[PDB]
Amino acid sequence: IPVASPDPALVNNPVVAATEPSVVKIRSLVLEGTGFVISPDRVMTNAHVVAGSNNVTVYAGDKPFEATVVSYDPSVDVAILAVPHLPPPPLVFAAEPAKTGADVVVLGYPGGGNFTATPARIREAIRLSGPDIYGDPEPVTRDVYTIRADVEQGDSGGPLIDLNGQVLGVVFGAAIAETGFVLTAGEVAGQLAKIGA
Amino acid sequence: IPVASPDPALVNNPVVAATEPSVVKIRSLLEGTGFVISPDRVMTNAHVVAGSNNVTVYAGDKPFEATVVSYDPSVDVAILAVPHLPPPPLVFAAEPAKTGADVVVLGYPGGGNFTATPARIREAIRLSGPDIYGDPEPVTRDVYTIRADVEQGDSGGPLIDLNGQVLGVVFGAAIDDAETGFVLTAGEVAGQLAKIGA
Repeated sequence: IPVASPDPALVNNPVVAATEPSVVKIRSLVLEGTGFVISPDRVMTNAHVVAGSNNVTVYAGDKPFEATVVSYDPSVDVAILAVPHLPPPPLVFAAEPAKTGADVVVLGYPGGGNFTATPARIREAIRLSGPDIYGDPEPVTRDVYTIRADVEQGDSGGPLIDLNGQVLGVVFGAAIAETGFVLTAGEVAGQLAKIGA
Repeated sequence: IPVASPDPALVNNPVVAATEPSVVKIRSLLEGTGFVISPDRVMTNAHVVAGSNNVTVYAGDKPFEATVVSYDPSVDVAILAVPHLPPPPLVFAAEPAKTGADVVVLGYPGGGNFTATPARIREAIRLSGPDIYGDPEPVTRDVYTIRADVEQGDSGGPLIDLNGQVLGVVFGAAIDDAETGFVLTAGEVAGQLAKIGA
């Protein structure tokens, strides 16, 4: 779905500074990604960043914190880390769906470098379906937002936020088109239940 | 693309009887199908056997201990080593299959008995998905789409042509389109194996 290009000024939106401390860098095994605080001392990230690792570090404002995988399943895109002594507060998920054309922001760590807010716009909420690959862990079907944005693998596990600073979903991929894929809040809810989070 | 319904008579084609001994049931600690590609070597679906330390291959309705010897999370097929496995290798077809061609899926639906599932080639296509971050599997694959009553138990099984040669490896089904299977082409399989030095 064609939407207007994202608003470049979003990088300087006050929501970015307000949300930034709760968006953290993840280093595993070396696999790199983004996560965010979802409750005190608990970080959500992409399962593929931490899969099978007993050696995960979370970085919040340039300082390392030991992390332990506490909720994980190969059939699920998201994972939860326990992070003792993690100062930043949790982010809160938005109750209702984002709307077509809405200004939104991807927050994360492109290239494993510094924090960057990536301006974005909601294209559409869709049912993303693939072929049933026999025995393949990945879900066959996911509720996602397609967003107009130039996302990068370093943003994986990072939140898509609305302008209120609430979390609309989790970045997990990109079209093979200036189009990112984001798990919806409802999709995340269902996945969390699966892993006992 | 739409093709005629598969020929039910294919179940009775002698080439099924001739190739059957070389098509094996796989149990791993998941169930699937495999086939002999060289003496004591069985090709199957990577997902049936991924990370598994306990794999049994059944050939004469007789169990054989198997081990995953070629595997990578980025590759859809795996090779099993199976000491003292009697049946001979199936041979891969040198030529691609055409639209409308009579073909047969050989495998073990539901982890039960050997069944030949009549099939027909729809098309050779590129199967593409989104770039799922951190997912090691191929974003694109050369496959045949086929018309057939496939089932997850068939995974890792050969799609054979009327010469009893292997066109590809059964690896999935369509969710929206009924009676539609996906089969990794011979070239796709060779290419993936080469990537991991197998």
